This record gives sequence, C-alpha cells and structure tokens, in this order.
Amino acid sequence: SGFRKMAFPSGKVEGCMVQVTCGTTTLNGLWLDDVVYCPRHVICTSEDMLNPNYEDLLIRKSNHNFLVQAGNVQLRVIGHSMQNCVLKLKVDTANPKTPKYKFVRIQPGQTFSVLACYNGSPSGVYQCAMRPNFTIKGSFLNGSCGSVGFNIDYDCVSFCYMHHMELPTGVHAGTDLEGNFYGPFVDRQTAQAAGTDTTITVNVLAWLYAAVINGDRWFLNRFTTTLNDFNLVAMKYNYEPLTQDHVDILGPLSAQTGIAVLDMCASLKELLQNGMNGRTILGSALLEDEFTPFDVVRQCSGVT
Amino acid sequence: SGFRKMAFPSGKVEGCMVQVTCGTTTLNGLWLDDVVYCPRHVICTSEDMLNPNYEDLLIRKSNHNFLVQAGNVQLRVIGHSMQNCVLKLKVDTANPKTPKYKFVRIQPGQTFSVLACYNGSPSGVYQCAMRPNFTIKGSFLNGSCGSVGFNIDYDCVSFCYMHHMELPTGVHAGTDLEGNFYGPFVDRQTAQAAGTDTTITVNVLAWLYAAVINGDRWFLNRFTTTLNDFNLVAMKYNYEPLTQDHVDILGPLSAQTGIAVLDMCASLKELLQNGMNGRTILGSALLEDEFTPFDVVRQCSGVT
Ligand SMILES: *CCC(=O)N(c1ccc(C(C)(C)C)cc1)[C@@H](C(=O)NCC)c1cccnc1
Ligand SMILES: *CCC(=O)N(c1ccc(C(C)(C)C)cc1)[C@@H](C(=O)NCC)c1cccnc1
Repeated sequence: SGFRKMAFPSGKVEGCMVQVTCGTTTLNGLWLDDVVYCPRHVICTSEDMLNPNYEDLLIRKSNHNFLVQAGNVQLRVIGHSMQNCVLKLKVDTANPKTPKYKFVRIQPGQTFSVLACYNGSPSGVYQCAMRPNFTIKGSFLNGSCGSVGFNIDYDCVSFCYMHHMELPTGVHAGTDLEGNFYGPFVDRQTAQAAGTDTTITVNVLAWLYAAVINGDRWFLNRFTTTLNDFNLVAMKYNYEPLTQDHVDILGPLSAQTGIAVLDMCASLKELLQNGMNGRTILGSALLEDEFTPFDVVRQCSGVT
Repeated sequence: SGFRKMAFPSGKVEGCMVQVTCGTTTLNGLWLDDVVYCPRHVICTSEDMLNPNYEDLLIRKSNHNFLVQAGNVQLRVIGHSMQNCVLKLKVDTANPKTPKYKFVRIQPGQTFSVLACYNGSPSGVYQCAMRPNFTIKGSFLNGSCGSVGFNIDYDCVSFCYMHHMELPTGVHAGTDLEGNFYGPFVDRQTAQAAGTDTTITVNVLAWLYAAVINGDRWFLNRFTTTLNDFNLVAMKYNYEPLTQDHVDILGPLSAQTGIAVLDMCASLKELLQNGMNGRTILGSALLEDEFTPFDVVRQCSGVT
C-alpha cells in the first residue's frame, strides 16, 4: 500500500547522457547508437538569443566545433545536421550503453520521468506530465537543456521530451526527439505566454481510484452523474472535458474497485463544488492530475 | 526555476539489485562486492509470521537453500550469516557494477530515495523521509522487501534503508544495512502501532525558502518571532521543536534570500494559525516537510 509520485528507474538513460559544448555554450546531449542529440540552441551566443537564424549560425560551425564528452572521454564528431530544433552529431563510436529505445511524441495529459542533467551528469529524476497547454512544470536550472523525458516498457526506453527552455513564467518548453516543439513555443528569447493550464480530468479520476485502492475513501458519495452533466462542472473549473475514450481507459480501475466511472465523476464533481474541507487524499490537499490511468495500474500492480 | 520532489539517479543502485529466494519466499537483495544483503524474513513460511524464531529457522537452511539471481544468471552462495534483521549471503563473485558505497544509519527528518523493486527488478524511484516516528510513507507492494533507500554524494552511494514490512496502518518499517530497525518495530506479524507522526519543522522552513527562491512569496509577512514563541506554536500543531542547530543549518538559505530564520518561522506560525486560505505554495496546498535544507540547496544549485 501507499501511493507515490514515482519515476522510472533512470539507469538506462544515465548511460546515454553526454556533455555538448559549442563555442562557450555547454548543455546536455543524448548519445544513442552513433548519434548525439542536443538542442540546436547550443550554437547560440549571448547575442543570438533575441532572433537567431539557426541556418546562418550553423554555416559557421564544423564537426570539430562540437565538443562531445561522455564521462571523462571525448567523442569524435564525424557529421552534424539540424532536424527541426535539434542537432544530431554523428560520432565515430556507438554508445555501448545504448538501451532498446524509441522516439515517441506524447499527447498532452501523458506523464513521463525527467532525468535532470548538468554538464552531462545526472542530478536527479522526477515524474512530470505534459500539460494541456504543452508546457511542463519541471525543475530545471541554466545548463539543464538537453535533459530528456522518457517512459520505460520492460527494457525499452521511449524518449518523448528534450528540454529546451524556460518561459518567463517559470514553466518549461521543449521538443520531441525529432526536434519538434510541443506547443507553439520557439527556441528564441521572446514573449511566449502559455495558454490556460487546465486540469487533466482523466488523471484526477485515476488518482481518486488509486486513493480508494489505498483506503482513502471519505470522498465517495451517494451520487452519480452523466458525461454531459459532469462536463458542465469540468468547464466551470477549467478541467479538460471527459470523453467516452477517457471512461473506457478508466475501465480496469472501475472494475477493480467496483465504482462505476460516472459515480467517481460525481465524487469529483462534489469535490470541485465543495472543496476538501481541510481534508487530504493520498497525502495531498489538492486534486492531483499527474498520474495517468496506466500509472495507477502500474504502481498498484508492481510492473517492473 | 521550478521545484520538484526529486530523487537521486538510480542507476548505481539498479546494478546492485538481485532476487533472493528461500524455499517458496522471494524478495529483493542488494549485491555489493561479494555479499548479498536481504531481510532475514526471506526464511519465513506462512506459519512463521506470528512469532518466528529466526535462529531456529536458520539452522534448517544451508548455502544451497538461498537462490540468488542477478538478472538471468545464478550466483553461487558460499556462506550465510545473520546480522540483526538482515541476512548476508557471501557469493563467489564480486558484483562488477558495485559502486563506491557506505552504510549509514539516518536520523529522523532526513530524506532519501527508494528504488522499489520486485523479483530483483526495479519498478520505480521516489523520494522519502524517515518520519519522526521511524516509519516511512512509501509505496510498496508484496515482494518489495529488500528494496533499499539511499543518498548519493557525487559517486558514493550511502545506503540507509532496507524495506522489511508494512504496518497494519499502511506505513512502512525497515532497517539500516546493519539490520537494525529504525524505531521500535520487529520483523514479526504483530500489533505494532506507530507513534505520533509529527511534522519536520526544519524541512518545512527549508521548503518555504525554496518557495521564495522560486517566486512564491505571498506567505511572507511583516512579523518576526523567537525560538521559544515559535516552539509553543509548533507543539500545538504537532510540529517537531526547532533548535538552534536547525536555525544554523538554515543559515545558507537565510543568507541567499535575505530572510532571517526567525522571520521565516513567523511566516510559518501565521500559516499554521490561519491556514492557506485556498492558496498554494510550490504547487502544494499543504506545508511540505520531505525536503531537507541540504535538498533545497542541492536542487536550487544543480549538484550532479
Ligand atoms: C540550456 C540553456 C539555458 O539554460 N537556457 C536557455 C538560454 C537561451 C536559450 C535561447 C538561445 C534559445 C534563447 C534557450 C535556453 C535557459 C532559458 O530558457 N533562458 C531563457 C531563454 C534555461 C533556464 C532554466 C531552465 N531551462 C532553461
Ligand atoms: C516481502 C514480504 C512482504 O511483502 N511482506 C511481509 C510479509 C511477512 C513478513 C513477516 C514474516 C516478517 C511477518 C514481513 C513482510 C508484507 C508485509 O509487511 N505484510 C505484513 C506482515 C509487505 C506488504 C507490502 C509492503 N511491504 C511489505
């Protein structure tokens, strides 16, 4: 029993982190096979922050200008190319610690672990969610760029995020491993306001099922609702609309607990309307939305 | 910017996890050098739960009765001994992935990361604190025993916890790596009620400093207090008493922010007396106590 914000074991990803330096800028890179992936803003200087022309800046760079260090040993760069907002540095050596991997572009509401790194070295691991406004609420300092987000299925690492920047509001923006930003963000120091950060309704419901499985049941009520009635409440509280696809994904949790999805929606509706009255659920005083239905099942079943 | 419940990178510990089986009981073991450490309750059957005599049960076991598997390869057991509540299985092979390590017995209020494992395989990593009542609020299912807690200082892993059991209240109890339980708990299925789970005051203050560093400042007030006045409030709210040692450890955070420790205590006193009025601090609606002053400094400086 017990329910924690759990991250995947980070070992497989730690073995891929390298330090990339170009000129006087240093950030993290991801070494998989004979390619090092890193944010293309590694080529930017202090004056190439406001409006950089990456193609023009990249013409002034050769293979020897990219210094790639894995631990204390230097990697030989034999090629470089730009794909969207990432640089791919071909090196002459395949990473011997390369795990089985995939590149995935996640949907908003999905969760993943981040291995925060600085100068190619891992500092910590934590669990995140891609917000509906395509930002992530991370913990990243200067030099953390190139740190990656990932999920693991037995022995396969699915990389989904690469950190690029911090918006002026303290939230984080980045790309998939093809260099395409999540959301409308650009790798430029400009006014980029984030949109409405709505609550991930299907995740809050999954967490309420996790609470029931663990003994926190005070919020269960004698009521039920409909998808349309619940969604009128969700819109009022800036919660994402709940669809039949969401109800379907909550099916195993509904079956395990014996609580119909719509009955759980009615408990959520009452919690939104009345608040928690100073009470807690799974050690939290607010409704947690960074656990997907898959995460709840995984943690509650012990998937290794 | 941003502040997260961050765990240490778990790679160094993942390379030490093994599966230990004795009879029909399987749990996790920790392979360091040529020794595998695991809870001695691996020798217990369904009838040796109420009042096991570990010395008598261990006489019926030989080296070949302990099956130790590291991944898919079997380790040869050449010795076995009981030290307090842990078994030490001498194997014929030193773990090639053994990191630099130490065994430390932590104090209550200190934090550490847990690598939850099942059948020798890691499932997830999360950050914990040793509660003042010597329990940990973890996430552990059946078979998680032998999973370990640790801290890392550059390249040295300091193991501090080994999971042994779940109390009937859903909280967790375990030992240091010398097999000595934290708290009064015994490795027996009996009535073991936990004591008052008080709040770790020095940690809440460290987290309030982390909030200021990150821009969450609404709780800062125009008041100050004294250690004795603050402690009268702390006793009323089941917070641990704050000592001058605690004030001293908060010195770097006080210096960085320019907010005197006693001024921050006065903000905490007001938050305890008035509550949060529906507001949040670092994305939390309650006062977080599982970040030590060292953790705040580490995360806010990017220690790898
Ligand atoms: C890795 C670099 C870094 O820390 N940045 C950062 C600086 C500059 C840029 C460009 C050249 C694209 C404008 C991108 C990233 C930080 C940042 O986003 N600063 C504002 C632009 C940063 C700070 C903290 C966390 N992540 C990133
Ligand atoms: C690893 C074994 C396990 O899951 N236990 C457990 C069973 C039995 C014992 C003895 C023989 C000492 C009574 C210890 C541990 C679970 C447990 O504590 N059950 C009640 C005794 C368990 C369950 C969940 C998380 N951790 C441990």
